[PDB]
Amino acid sequence: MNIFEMLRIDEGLRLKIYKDTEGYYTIGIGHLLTKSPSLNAAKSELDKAIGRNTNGVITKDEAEKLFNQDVDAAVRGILRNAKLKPVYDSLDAVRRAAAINMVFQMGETGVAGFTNSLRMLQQKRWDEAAVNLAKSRWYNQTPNRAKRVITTFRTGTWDAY
Ligand SMILES: CCB1C=CC=CN1
Ligand SMILES: [Cl-]
Ligand SMILES: [Cl-]
Repeated sequence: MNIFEMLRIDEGLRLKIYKDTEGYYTIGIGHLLTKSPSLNAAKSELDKAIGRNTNGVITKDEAEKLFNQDVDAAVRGILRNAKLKPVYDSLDAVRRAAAINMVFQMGETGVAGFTNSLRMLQQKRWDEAAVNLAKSRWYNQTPNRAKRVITTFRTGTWDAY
């Protein structure tokens, strides 16, 4: 298990445009296309992302290419964020994957707002952090996924996957 296999479990793989848990047009392994309600707008973002006229369908190779880019972008975003980077650097590699998972799902804006959880994580108060992380819209709207990510923060193991 690693961050790629973790997010592949949490996000699935779909090769046609679909709506994510929030109703937003998405493709591949959780590649958000747009928050616009226009499917045509989503298809335009897809063509721009892939570099060809797709009409809403991509290959698994293409999905994995966007996925690798999106994981990389999530990490690089964490490392540019003054709130997230010190907490991320304080973590072991397994909990680092949990941090990337949250940023992948929620965006660095939003995760940087988890101020009290971030402090508990930096302090390695794992059970306290896990309790605070669940007091969130994130947990309430995607509880099974949030429980897996939280268990990874709580234990530093891959037991939930
Ligand atoms: C709140 C989880 B987290 C997300 C990025 C960096 C550190 N921690
Ligand atoms: Cl791209
Ligand atoms: Cl869920």
